Amino acid sequence: GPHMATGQDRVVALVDMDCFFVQVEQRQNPHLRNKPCAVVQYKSWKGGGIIAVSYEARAFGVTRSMWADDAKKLCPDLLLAQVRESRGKANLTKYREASVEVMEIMSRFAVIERASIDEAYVDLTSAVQERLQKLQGQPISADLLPSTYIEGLPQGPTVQKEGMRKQGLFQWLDSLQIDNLTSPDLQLTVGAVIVEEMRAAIERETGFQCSAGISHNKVLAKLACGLNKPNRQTLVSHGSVPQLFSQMPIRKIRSLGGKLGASVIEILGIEYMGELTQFTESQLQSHFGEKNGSWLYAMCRGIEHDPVKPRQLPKTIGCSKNFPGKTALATREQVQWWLLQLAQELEERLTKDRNDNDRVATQLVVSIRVQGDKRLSSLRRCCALTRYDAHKMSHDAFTVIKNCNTSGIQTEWSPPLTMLFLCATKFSAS
DNA sequence: ATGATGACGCT
DNA sequence: AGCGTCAT
Ligand SMILES: Nc1ccn([C@H]2C[C@H](O)[C@@H](COP(=O)(O)NP(=O)(O)OP(=O)(O)O)O2)c(=O)n1
Ligand SMILES: [Mg+2]
Ligand SMILES: [Mg+2]
Repeated sequence: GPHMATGQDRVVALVDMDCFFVQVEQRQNPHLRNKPCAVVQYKSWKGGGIIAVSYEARAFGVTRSMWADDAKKLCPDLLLAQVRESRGKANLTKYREASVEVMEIMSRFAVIERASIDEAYVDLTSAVQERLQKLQGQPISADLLPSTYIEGLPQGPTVQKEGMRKQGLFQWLDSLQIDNLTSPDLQLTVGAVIVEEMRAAIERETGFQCSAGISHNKVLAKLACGLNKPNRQTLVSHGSVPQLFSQMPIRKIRSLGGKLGASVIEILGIEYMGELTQFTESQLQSHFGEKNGSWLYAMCRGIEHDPVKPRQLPKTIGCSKNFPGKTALATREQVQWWLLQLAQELEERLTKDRNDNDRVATQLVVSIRVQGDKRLSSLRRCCALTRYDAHKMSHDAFTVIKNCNTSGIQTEWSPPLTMLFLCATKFSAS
């Protein structure tokens, strides 16, 4: 009882932009606003590959990874914006710059952890402490939570969505203990007030809408965020966890969407996260390892300790291109020309990064894929990154990979290359 | 023939 | 170091 920790020590939010690359293109081009529309890369192969989809287009069944020619069969009026192409490859600069707009606004509120191009975790524990003291001891109005859902409410003894949202919010607020500055539910509620402010600032200052989750840890905040996307935020309290997890497929929890989650399901013969509570910690560690077993034992009870790391900037800067099917690179000079294209984009990004962020990368990682292999990378080699010079980086990358060539000729490359990747890593202050 | 990314764990 | 998992 008195000594069982409940994982309620922190307030953590996750903010995730709604259909992010689409909103970037819709801000730029008002003709795309409030329309079914998608962002595509490489127009020549089947209209291009879809990498982002507006909610109007999702209603027709358009998804990521669809070819645009195929998406047009579901949604004949679908509008498209194409990713910029530079040096024969997709160039994601516009979306990285738009990401920086959002991450700089979030950082005014709390130190962030950049988790992807369009999301960040926030540890609001300290901001909440300070807002609680400024708040005297006065009630939190529903008006301060105009886009907040309380997961699991309403419950107990309306037929539209907004009606239900408010009924649940009313039940929550009506039962809150405001005189107790250490109540975790009160802390989450104040965290949600702050996230409303944060989301209003992002939309005001950028034009972009987003969703968010507010809970006691990263996994629950991430799960919470997706429950009422788009343009809404969701509070998942500790008390909401048993019911929420009772029908929650294991693969929906972050880090369990792959082979480990499949093995949890297969080895234990279960489907839902809540069902994990019936195993001892030792039993879970016996199947999945010490670290995973302890993580699962705590996570299925809503408890997780992974900190919000103070990191706003990516740790690596990389440039990648595939060469699928018949386009696989088969000669030495093809290989050199494309390494050079990659290296030129990398230099551009590295130089900008050194001026903006006062650091330099010191290691260059070169990765390739061979036709016939199975995996994301076939082979990775590093060397020193001592100069931001594209001809030197590309010459160096060739040097460290040039013996992967099984060909007995000089001018040919075998087995042909289906992917090249350059990645700058190991940053030092500058 | 989705692709272009990016963090982090195991060894 | 170099490989693999998981993720957007
Ligand atoms: N596999 C993926 C997933 C996302 N992305 C890019 C495009 C997306 O707009 C952006 C953010 O990914 P996301 O958060 O998973 N989805 P998106 O923001 O488009 O829509 P929501 O479902 O979050 O509203 O990363 C990508 O290029 N490849
Ligand atoms: Mg998003
Ligand atoms: Mg995201």
